[PDB]
Amino acid sequence: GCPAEQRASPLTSIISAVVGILLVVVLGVVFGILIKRRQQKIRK
Amino acid sequence: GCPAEQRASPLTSIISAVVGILLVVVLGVVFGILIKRRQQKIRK
Repeated sequence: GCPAEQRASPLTSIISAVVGILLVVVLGVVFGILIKRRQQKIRK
Repeated sequence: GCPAEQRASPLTSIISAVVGILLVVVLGVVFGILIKRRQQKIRK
């Protein structure tokens, strides 16, 4: 219930967004191929 | 034999830069803490 809690430029918002998304994709993909490449674990 | 034949805006360059760096940091950090947290490899 406390919106507009940012004191930085309007760009800082976009930056934080990309980072979060990227990071997720980074591991998601990196692990997706890496893991799917080894396949040395009980597959669900 | 003529790669990098893109004439996209000057911003496209910055985007590609951040991505590369971020990705590296993502795994580097994510693995740094995760691995350093488990420490289940090559025991001294």
